[PDB]
Amino acid sequence: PTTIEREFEELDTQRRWQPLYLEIRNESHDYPHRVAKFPENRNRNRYRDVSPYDHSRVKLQNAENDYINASLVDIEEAQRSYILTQGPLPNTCCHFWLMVWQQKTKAVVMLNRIVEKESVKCAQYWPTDDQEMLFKETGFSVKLLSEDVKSYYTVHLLQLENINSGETRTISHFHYTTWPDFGVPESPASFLNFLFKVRESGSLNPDHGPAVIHCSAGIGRSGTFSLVDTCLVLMEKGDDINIKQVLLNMRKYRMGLIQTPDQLRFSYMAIIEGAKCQKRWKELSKED
Ligand SMILES: O=C(O)COc1c(C(=O)O)sc(-c2cccc(NC3CCN(S(=O)(=O)Cc4ccccc4)CC3)c2)c1Br
Repeated sequence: PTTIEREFEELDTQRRWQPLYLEIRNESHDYPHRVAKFPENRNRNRYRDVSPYDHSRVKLQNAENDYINASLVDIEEAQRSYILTQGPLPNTCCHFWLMVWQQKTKAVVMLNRIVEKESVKCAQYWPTDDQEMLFKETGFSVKLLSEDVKSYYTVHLLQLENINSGETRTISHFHYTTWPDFGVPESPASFLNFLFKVRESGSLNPDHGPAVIHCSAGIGRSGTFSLVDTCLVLMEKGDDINIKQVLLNMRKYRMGLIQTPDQLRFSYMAIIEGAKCQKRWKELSKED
């Protein structure tokens, strides 16, 4: 048994999952988020209590208002960087794609549905048919090139076009459609099969900008996705990681990563199961 599997069992048999989560909540460093609280930025925030820190927020270069609810999560020991953002609002979809272009982002990971429990969690920021989606405020257009519908997720091939310079770029849109809000995936196998499909696409490689991970608020399910992938990269280096400390370090870049104790427990399960690294996952996932 590994040092992660022994801690997992002790946390399970002793029922210490919620106190561990409360420890992470209390040990979380608070940082200034003044730009997010400006009066001009009220219509750019989906939730009042979810704001990006000033020191790590992503800036929209050369725009009149450079604010977007997006945080750059840097893990130097892992050579990995993610942009965790909220589900775009109808008026910030143009800022979302300007950010994707400026940061040279290759992949967009979506872990939420457009509609969840009688509420819209994210605007339809990519086209569903062959019609062009225009974003004139930032001068961008998005076309749906191809889509691959699996059982519990869909991969869209999107063409992001700079309508001013004519330059186009292909974007891989991974849409996890069966991850409930404030909940966990069906199994560690279905999540790891999705995470490794993102890895196998080369869109997390250093030849690209940071991938954009987003759900509804960009801290709950997005934090669970980011913590597992970061830990799986750190353990490949040969480090005996402390999952609690890796999460608290990530929480210095964006507040409230991982929202429920069950999401934290699932992170331990996915890290333990993913540590053994796959074809088994694809079959257990039942994506076909
Ligand atoms: O993806 C999911 O699973 C769920 O996604 C979701 C939502 C959805 O999908 O509908 S809503 C939502 C939400 C909206 C407002 C406030 C809070 N909760 C607050 C609680 C307090 N925290 S915090 O980070 O603990 C505040 C803090 C900052 C720094 C230091 C200490 C505390 C912010 C979020 C959560 C989250 Br999350």
